[PDB]
This record gives sequence, C-alpha cells and structure tokens, in this order.
Amino acid sequence: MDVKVNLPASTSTPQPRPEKPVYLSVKADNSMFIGNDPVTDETMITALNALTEGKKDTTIFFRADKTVDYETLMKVMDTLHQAGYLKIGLVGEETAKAK
Repeated sequence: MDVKVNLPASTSTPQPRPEKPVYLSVKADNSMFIGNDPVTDETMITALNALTEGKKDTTIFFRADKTVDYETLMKVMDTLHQAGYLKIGLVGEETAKAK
C-alpha cells in the first residue's frame, strides 16, 4: 500500500497600493506599534525605511504613550535625530519654550 498524494490549490487576490500619512505610536517602557505594522526599537529604522521607502522628508507624527520615561524619549529623539528625520510633527503638542 503506497501512493503519492498532493494538495493543489491557488487563489488570485487583489493588491492595491494606496497612500496614507505616517503615524508613529509607542507604548510600555519602549515598544513601537504601527497601524497593522508592529516593530521594535531595533528594526524601527530599517522598518521605517521599508515602509516610507527611506523618506525622511515626510511630516511624520510621533505619538508617545503617557507612560513614557525621560530616558525613552531621549533615546528615540537622539536615534531619529542621527538617523535623519527633519520633519517630525509633535502630536498633541504645539507649544514652544525658551530661556
């Protein structure tokens, strides 16, 4: 008793490529979670470039959880700063200060 069986199957579905704004969202001690596109603090740059095709000339909103520490915001800033990003909108924050 022996026979070679197979599981043939195929499905043709659409694949639209719409355009939408870039919105960042972080939570916990330090965890990035984009809309249906979760990432880490390590692949944050690589992933970002893979999604925005490496475009730092786009107004991206930086949404940081209310449970973020000073060290976290200091790392993300210094990281995105050295990695470019010269146009990052500050969500829920439009106030300036100097002294």
